[PDB]
Amino acid sequence: DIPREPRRIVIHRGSTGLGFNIIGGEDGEGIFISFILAGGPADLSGELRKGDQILSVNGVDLRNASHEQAAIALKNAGQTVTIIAQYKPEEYSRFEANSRVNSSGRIVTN
Repeated sequence: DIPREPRRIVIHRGSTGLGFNIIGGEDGEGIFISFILAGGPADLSGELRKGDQILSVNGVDLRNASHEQAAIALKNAGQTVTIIAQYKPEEYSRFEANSRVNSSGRIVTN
């Protein structure tokens, strides 16, 4: 089973972006990670995953933030980005077309 408890993740932008994409941000629905680039800084941390909700970046609350102000935050976070993430597959799947959550907590797209 995948821990559902919140976690703190420090990513290092360094050369390129943060290596991941987000969705949501409409009506305080939240901001979720929908894709992680292989070899990117997010992947390199090996702590994040698709389905994770960004609760905050460098302390700035982002739960009820919008995709645009979340993008702005992440982009301003700097070289050393600290992220508070929480696995929410069910809440994430309603965002991805033809996606669902199997009985192991994993997100599946038929």
